[PDB]
Amino acid sequence: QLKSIVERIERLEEEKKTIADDIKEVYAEAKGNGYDVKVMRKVIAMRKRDANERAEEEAILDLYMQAVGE
Amino acid sequence: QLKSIVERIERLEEEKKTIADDIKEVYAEAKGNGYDVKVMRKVIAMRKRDANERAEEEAILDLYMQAVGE
Repeated sequence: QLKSIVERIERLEEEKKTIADDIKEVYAEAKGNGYDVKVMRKVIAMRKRDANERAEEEAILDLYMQAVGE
Repeated sequence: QLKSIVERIERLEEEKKTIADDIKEVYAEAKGNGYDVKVMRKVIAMRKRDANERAEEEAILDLYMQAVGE
């Protein structure tokens, strides 16, 4: 068990690095095809805000649903 | 393309969070089965050092191989 718990942790730690590299690669590939990376980052930030607001709206709709039933 | 590049980035960003949570879960599960987390972390750190030293040794063996051929 210890060996397995430890290996799971190490594999997850490795995947996290891998994923962080890939993000950098995707930016780089994008810059190479002509996209402005600074604009992309702003766009990603704004989507994150919109997604947050939609999640609040969804939570409210959901409550309304639960408050009424079938 | 932009839509796809952006979605790839967002999905990777999400997976990274997911993976960071899982690591925390694995620790927590371990603490719950009786393991000492502080000891585990030291062990993980020492394996990382050993793995680094093995990687250097492997790089040297590899060079020796390339320096001789078949």
